[PDB]
Amino acid sequence: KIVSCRICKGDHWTTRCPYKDTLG
Ligand SMILES: [Zn+2]
Repeated sequence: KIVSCRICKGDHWTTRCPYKDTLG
């Protein structure tokens, strides 16, 4: 449908986000 990140809301899911440092 529509791809939207959950960390920066760019152009890529939350998995392929260039800032998935939210792993901890
Ligand atoms: Zn992102």
